[PDB]
Amino acid sequence: MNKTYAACSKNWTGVGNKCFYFSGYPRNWTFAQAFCMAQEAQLARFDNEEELIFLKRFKGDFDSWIGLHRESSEHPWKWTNNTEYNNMNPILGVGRYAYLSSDRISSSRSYINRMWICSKLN
Amino acid sequence: MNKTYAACSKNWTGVGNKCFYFSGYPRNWTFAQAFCMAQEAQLARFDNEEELIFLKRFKGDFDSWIGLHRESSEHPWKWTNNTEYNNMNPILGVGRYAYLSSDRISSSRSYINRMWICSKLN
Ligand SMILES: [Cl-]
Repeated sequence: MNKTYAACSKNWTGVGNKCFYFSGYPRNWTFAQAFCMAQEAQLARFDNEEELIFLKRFKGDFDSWIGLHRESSEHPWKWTNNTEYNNMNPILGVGRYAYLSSDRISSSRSYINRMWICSKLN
Repeated sequence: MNKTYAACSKNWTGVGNKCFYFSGYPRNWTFAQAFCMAQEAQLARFDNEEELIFLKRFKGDFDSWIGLHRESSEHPWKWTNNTEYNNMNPILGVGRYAYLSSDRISSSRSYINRMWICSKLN
């Protein structure tokens, strides 16, 4: 034996040290976040442009929730792990919950049923 | 299975112990294979359904060449490493060169411009 590295779990896809999961049906932002935590994951975070482009391409025609939320249109975007969004990429709209749509990041109320993405480290 | 290295190279995407690259611009099958070869890779192979489902999604709304070829419509499909295709999935048509389109595998002659995906092992 030599030393090897864990592959993403079955049905998860890797970019770098991250593993990502794309849901098979649409629910609200709260349900999506609960789902991700039940998978020892979080609603999806991206930390660079390579991850962000992957997430946008792979979610495709399905508008997809990710793990950014703000208390109001006046408060900073935060990840679900309660760290600040670094604001490298613009989020459109005036909503408190972020989602990917075509090649844009947008925002809306949480109640809308959308596909979602989970991410975890591995 | 387990991976030989911690991650895919930058800009490649991982499913289990394989790493994939989407061309992002279209050319003929022959140019596509030469490109993959120059990256120490090949036109995309899949060795299971998970990998195939990933490729059918990773290509987005574009078709994509893959690494299956045959001498004629009356010869068995082979991978670009010339190992036999295990025939788990049907391939439509009578062309010599395989590509993904929507959720099926089709075939055609080579000098048609299409996107491509490369694959290699991690
Ligand atoms: Cl194409």
